[PDB]
Amino acid sequence: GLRHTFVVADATLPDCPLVYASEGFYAMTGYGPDEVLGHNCRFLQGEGTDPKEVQKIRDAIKKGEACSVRLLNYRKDGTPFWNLLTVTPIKTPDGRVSKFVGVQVDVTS
Ligand SMILES: *[C@@]12=NC3=[C]C([C])=C([C])[C]=C3N([C][C]([O])[C]([O])[C]([O])[C]OP([O])([O])=O)C1=NC(=O)[N]C2=O
Repeated sequence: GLRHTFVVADATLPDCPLVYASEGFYAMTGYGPDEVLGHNCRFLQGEGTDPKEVQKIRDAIKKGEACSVRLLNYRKDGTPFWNLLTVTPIKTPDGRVSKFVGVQVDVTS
């Protein structure tokens, strides 16, 4: 299939830090687990990232609904790539959101 990555965000903490990321996420972004785990994914953003699309993610996270946006992210070396982000809320049996899982595809073509 297509080349994608995978991360898990812990919604029980107020800012949804990352608790697990697939090896492709580390290889794609240039960042390692010692600089990714425990942080919000927004470190990938930079100057050309649209504050409108970023707002669609923030609202969906606060509302506990899924979202799919096209962002401009930056590797550790500062080079830009285009990220097709899709975040999905994972809820407990009582309806509360516990984790946020996101698939990231580099659609720079
Ligand atoms: C990021 N991937 C990513 C993966 C998951 C599972 C979640 C929940 C979020 C992301 N983001 C967005 C980021 O964490 C944050 O939610 C946004 O910056 C919007 O919130 P604020 O209020 O801080 O602006 C991802 N953002 C990226 O740029 N790249 C991803 O791969």
